[PDB]
Amino acid sequence: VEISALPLRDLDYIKLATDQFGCRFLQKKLETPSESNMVRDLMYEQIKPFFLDLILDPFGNYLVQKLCDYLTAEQKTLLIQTIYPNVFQISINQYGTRSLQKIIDTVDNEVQIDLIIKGFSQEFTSIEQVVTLINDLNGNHVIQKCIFKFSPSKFGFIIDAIVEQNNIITISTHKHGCCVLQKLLSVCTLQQIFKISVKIVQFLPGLINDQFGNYIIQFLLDIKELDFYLLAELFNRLSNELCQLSCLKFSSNVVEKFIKKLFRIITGFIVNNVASDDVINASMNILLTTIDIFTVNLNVLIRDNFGNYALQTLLDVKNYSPLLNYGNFCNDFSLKIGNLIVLTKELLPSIKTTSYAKKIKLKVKAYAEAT
RNA sequence: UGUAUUUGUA
Repeated sequence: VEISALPLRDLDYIKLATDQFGCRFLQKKLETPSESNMVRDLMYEQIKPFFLDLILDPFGNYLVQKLCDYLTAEQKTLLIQTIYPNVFQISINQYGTRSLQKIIDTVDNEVQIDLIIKGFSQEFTSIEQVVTLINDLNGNHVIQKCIFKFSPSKFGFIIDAIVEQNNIITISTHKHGCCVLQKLLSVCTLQQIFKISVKIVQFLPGLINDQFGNYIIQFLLDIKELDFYLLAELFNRLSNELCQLSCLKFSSNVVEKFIKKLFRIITGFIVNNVASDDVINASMNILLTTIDIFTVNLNVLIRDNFGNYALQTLLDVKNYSPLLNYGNFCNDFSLKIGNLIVLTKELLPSIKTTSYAKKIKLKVKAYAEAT
């Protein structure tokens, strides 16, 4: 009110910074073209010893963020030089996370990025602390910002934290961690995906029927570059428990996605008469083996609250109609799937009670109409 | 008959 009458040279910037209306006033001044540079430079010299304090402040964080839109490269580098050792403390802070996201979002150069990355390194931030950040209500937004803003060549501290011991569990089975991990996997390098997948496969039993972990397995199954090993690797680890996994709430979805993936690979090959040959040969043997397992365990699966979905997915002629040495396979498939259909039809009166009997009957009928 | 989305910081 009378503050606006004073010359900028005489303002008490640190006091204004932590005050709501003082802070709004400074932001307006930064948005004032005639005075922007001068208020920026004057403010900067007075508030620089308090960079960390302001970043964490309920009102100061708004000033710091605004400042990011106006700071010179020199000014921003000095700011980052001041606070990089404190990135953990900042990231878990409800105000700090907003400040740091903005800072990352407006980096000028590689020097600034490397300083930030240095702060997240083990010199200043422990692996345990990085895991905490990944799962933290506030911190996970900072990790995600790094993931989308920085080159994957900088992802070292994140990869290291994930693959350490059993941290893959701690992260994949967490509400926030599961989402962060998917973001990471969508942009990181193939070799970085491999290192994480090794750990995911190693701890598969603690992931496959987890409420969040199951989404991670499914995410891997959508990465085509993993086909050459992931299919066989997953099936080798799980084949003996395939029926039980099919009958559980969360893992049943993983089974369905796995089966649909097998169908899509094999049919895509046949349409072209596209995945590599070895991916295709592997898929054929697993599908046939899967049909055998579902055939043996048909009585449990058709009756189970979750298993019936996996069964229906395997039975759906929409998934495999082109399938009705590709010559020998297509012949073996038609035989095994036809046998499963007739066994299913025989069982229909035994599940008359269930609400999904008609759906299974329709699929049986659809098979007949196609053959 | 079947699963996740955090942030409306003044």
